[PDB]
Amino acid sequence: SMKVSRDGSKVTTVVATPGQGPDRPQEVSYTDTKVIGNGSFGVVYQAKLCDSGELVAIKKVLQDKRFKNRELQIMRKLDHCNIVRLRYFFYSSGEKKDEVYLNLVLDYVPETVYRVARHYSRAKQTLPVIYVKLYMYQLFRSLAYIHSFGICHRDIKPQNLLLDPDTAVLKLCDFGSAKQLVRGEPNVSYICSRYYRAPELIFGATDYTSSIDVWSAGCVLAELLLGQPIFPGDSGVDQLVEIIKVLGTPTREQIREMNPNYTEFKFPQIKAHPWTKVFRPRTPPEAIALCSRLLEYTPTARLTPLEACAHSFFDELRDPNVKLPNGRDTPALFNFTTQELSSNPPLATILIPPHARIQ
Amino acid sequence: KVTTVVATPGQGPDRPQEVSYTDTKVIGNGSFGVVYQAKLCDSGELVAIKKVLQDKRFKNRELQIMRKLDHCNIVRLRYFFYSSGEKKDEVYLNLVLDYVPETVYRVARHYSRAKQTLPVIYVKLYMYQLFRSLAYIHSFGICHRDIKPQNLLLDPDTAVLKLCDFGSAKQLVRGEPNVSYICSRYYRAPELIFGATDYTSSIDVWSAGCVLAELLLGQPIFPGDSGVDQLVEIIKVLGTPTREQIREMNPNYTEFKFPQIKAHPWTKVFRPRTPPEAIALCSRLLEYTPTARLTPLEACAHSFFDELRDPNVKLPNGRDTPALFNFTTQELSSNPPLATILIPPHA
Ligand SMILES: Cc1cnc(Nc2ccccc2)nc1-c1c[nH]c(C(=O)N[C@H](CO)c2ccccc2)c1
Ligand SMILES: Cc1cnc(Nc2ccccc2)nc1-c1c[nH]c(C(=O)N[C@H](CO)c2ccccc2)c1
Repeated sequence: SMKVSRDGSKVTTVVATPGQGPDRPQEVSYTDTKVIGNGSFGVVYQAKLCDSGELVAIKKVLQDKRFKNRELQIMRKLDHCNIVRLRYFFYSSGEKKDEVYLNLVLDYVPETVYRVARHYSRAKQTLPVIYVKLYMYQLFRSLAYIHSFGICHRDIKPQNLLLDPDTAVLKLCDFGSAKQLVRGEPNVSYICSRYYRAPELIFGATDYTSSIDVWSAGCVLAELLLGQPIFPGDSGVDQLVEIIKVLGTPTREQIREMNPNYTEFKFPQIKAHPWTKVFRPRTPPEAIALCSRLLEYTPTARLTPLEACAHSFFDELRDPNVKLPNGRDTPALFNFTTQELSSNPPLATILIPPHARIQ
Repeated sequence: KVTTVVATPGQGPDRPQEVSYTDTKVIGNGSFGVVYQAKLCDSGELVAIKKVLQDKRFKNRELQIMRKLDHCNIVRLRYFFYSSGEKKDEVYLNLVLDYVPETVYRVARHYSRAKQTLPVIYVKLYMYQLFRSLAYIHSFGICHRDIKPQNLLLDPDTAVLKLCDFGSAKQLVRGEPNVSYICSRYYRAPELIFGATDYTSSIDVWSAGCVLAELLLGQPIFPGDSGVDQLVEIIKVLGTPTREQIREMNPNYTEFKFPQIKAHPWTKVFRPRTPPEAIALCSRLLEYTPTARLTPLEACAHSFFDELRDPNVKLPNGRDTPALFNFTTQELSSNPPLATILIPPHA
């Protein structure tokens, strides 16, 4: 249950469970709620914590009475600077009478990559490369982190990437499609959003890996560089054609690696187009090389997130003299944990620059 | 200015002839090609030229399908010819089709933008003609696979509708598997979303029901930027699919983890004034079980279209309705007795 009180301002008081740590119920009071988003079976609100005046987001979704909520279970295990934090969670009633709702109290972040990319795009401009590096690097860290638990996000897209304009901090949100992928277990091929979907998903594979998230992250990188989506299309076929026009027709081996539910091998035989000509003239060559290593047909051939973080496109971020354009310091970038580095510990060699190993 | 080609007639004999056209301009594009408008020098008649890259390994399937089609609600293939194009040294197939001035997409959008709904008379005329074109193609075992407002051409003055874009079309044979990645966002049958490769022509009927619902609503009935979001929008109307319904749809794989939602009464999906027959028709098109959906010919015989069979019906423009009852044996083959309803006594 929750209690409402009232300058006449409406206040909601709930007893909530901490997102992380021991189950020690807390009384949480908030006010000034407003809708900031919607999604399947729910709504996202912004609210202000009564005592601190701190803004939070409350994601309220319909609760299935047969099982515990998978998004909640996944979020209870996460603790990373580039993932939106689950502060508390509580149950309540909602619109549909007699139904139970799960409420996730998360950090509130002011912007999304989607809105930012769109402001620039509409003005016929592009996000300065420094921000592309900062944002993409942080996305790859959040992915190395989740993948280290075997968790695949499954729906990486600009709308699910939150950002703090002033600190240049990026946070991954929306774990509603996230799932642990276990080798030999099949998974649904209908996840992931239009323009971001890995070709093996388009082809109907159920044996895909976490590398689907890397393909998605490459699509976001390419889009931030181009000012528009690299592989648009309103159908799977049209998407594959846009892909084929860049990468060239996949080989029969590449199809086998992607492992479609079914295919006819009836796409025309198109030769790859040089990645360099995909982008505008002065695009940094390292940005281009990075995309070419993310956006590959063979899922196993794609860089892993931790390898992406170690890519040379991000070398500028490891420069001891780097600052945000606004003179501020960059957010924390090298405080890697053992968990975070577990896929390939020796990469710490590149990842943690000499100046960050200073005593 | 003037382009002269030796082109092969779309139908009949393979006897090419010289064809001259002028005034070309881009009207659209798509996977591996562009659509031009042009004017035939001899008749002054406007045509559309769909030019696509040509794979030499095979015959062009869109061309082969179009060469066999002859229906008043299908865009006509006048000629076809080969030429060069943008990509140096590549060959291009050029389809010379009838030009039609509008699309259901643009018209529906004009209405939407102006906060108005398309008069029901047009919804009936357009949908009925779409179902005739589908009854026709399905009678040859051909499934269009990409029914959507942008592929539905319209002549504003005659209220004639023509199906176009046969680039995904294919003959579907029982026991042969087919790709699940065809069909466009918002129109896709749930079995396609679920990754079935054993789907039938009824995927076109689901798509047609989505168009009908959209013309009634003023916006798409099942939006979403991912398959999962689309299925949620579907589930919010039809209710959670039953284990048996899943089996009929036959997904490549599914978890059975969607919440258990009860159906929403179709009547409350639409505005209050919506004709009950329009609603009943949707309910019979938009069904989880693919075999349960009306066939196109049964859809044409539905009572929502009774007004079109009225001997006194007229277009709002004062003109007569276009041809609606010139059914063939081929066209009626799925269920001949329906001719009884379909061909009104006055026709
Ligand atoms: C958690 C969170 C924090 N801050 C913001 N900020 C923001 C949003 C819009 C504009 C500017 C700032 N957003 C979120 C948030 C955004 N999306 C989601 C989310 O989980 N969305 C999914 C849809 O992707 C969803 C929402 C409701 C129901 C089901 C899924 C959380
Ligand atoms: C055949 C045709 C005739 N007339 C018109 N008129 C029209 C077009 C746009 C606005 C208003 C009127 N359009 C067409 C036509 C429309 N789409 C297609 C078509 O086949 N398009 C597909 C994409 O759906 C396509 C085009 C080029 C390459 C590959 C596919 C033909």
